[PDB]
Amino acid sequence: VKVARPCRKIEKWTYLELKGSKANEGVPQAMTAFAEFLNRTGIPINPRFSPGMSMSVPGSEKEFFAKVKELMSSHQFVVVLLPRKDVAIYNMVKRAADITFGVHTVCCVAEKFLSTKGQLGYFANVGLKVNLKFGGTNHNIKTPIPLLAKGKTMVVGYDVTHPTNLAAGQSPASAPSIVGLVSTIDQHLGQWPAMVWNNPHGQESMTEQFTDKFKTRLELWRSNPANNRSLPENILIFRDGVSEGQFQMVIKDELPLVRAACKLVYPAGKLPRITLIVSVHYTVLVDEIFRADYGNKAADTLEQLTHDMCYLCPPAYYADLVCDRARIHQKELFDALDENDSVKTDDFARWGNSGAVHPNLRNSMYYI
Repeated sequence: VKVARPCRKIEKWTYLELKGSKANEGVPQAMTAFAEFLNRTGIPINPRFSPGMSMSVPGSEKEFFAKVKELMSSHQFVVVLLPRKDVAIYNMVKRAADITFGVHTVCCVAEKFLSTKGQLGYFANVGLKVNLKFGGTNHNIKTPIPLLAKGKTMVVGYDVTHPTNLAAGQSPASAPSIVGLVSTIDQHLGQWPAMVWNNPHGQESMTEQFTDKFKTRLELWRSNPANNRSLPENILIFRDGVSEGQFQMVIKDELPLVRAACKLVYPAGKLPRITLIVSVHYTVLVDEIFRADYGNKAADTLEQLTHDMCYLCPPAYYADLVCDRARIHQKELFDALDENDSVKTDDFARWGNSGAVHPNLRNSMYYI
């Protein structure tokens, strides 16, 4: 089963074998079969890999980085075989590849990759990921809701973490938080570029950054050849992570920042229609799109729309994945929170900068 839209050519790739208790055999043959399968599904990966590297996992993260630096810096892609399902090592590999060196990776447990029985299905899944990471689309929806069809609607999802420890009367709103955001860039809905960021003073920082951040999403959509310099006319927005209470906060302290970004980018009086929905069922907080166009059938048109979306819920799920990966990226912060439970706001900010995805991967689905 092929892919709807093939990713970019993958010319230079290799493998990194992290040794476990039992030694692996047949790895390069497996890498070859892997690449063959990807090609068969229409992913243009070079059948030929540059010779891979095998090593055991070093004691420190700096040693690891030092060992993988040249391999990771010189390839577009690395398939990493872990010796066992070990999230310390997974997390280290992702910090190395996503952050420090900036190269796409897939992490596969060696036993699963090398196991002949069931191998093709696993290769199918990894291949789906590879196709997305490199810009392609996997599935086509047979019947898109009129509203998505026209190619005039941008979909956005974000979630906000708040992983501080609140104590001693510390204000909740001022509490440090992390935002994860994804959005679509075309009518096809395959690609969902992400943004992450830190709010060291919470809502004060959200207020300072959100307008400009959303502004980048609008700019990303408009500069896509597919859309022909069109700003989306509609914007559907999913917010995760909020209790029924915080609904007011989202409406009052977040949605206006999006409105401001639109006011900054859009022709005067031509601002797009916006619908805000929160996931955590789904609850529509604001709708300018569905009632307008579909009257009584609005609700069902949106439930059909979000059903069409599940075809690949994605905006909210992807945003969560983005947050989780951010949590993996910012090791200094979480290590500190395991110990002291308290961290300086300046530490929050600079650890946000240090744990930012490498620019090589900036608009990519690295989190997938």
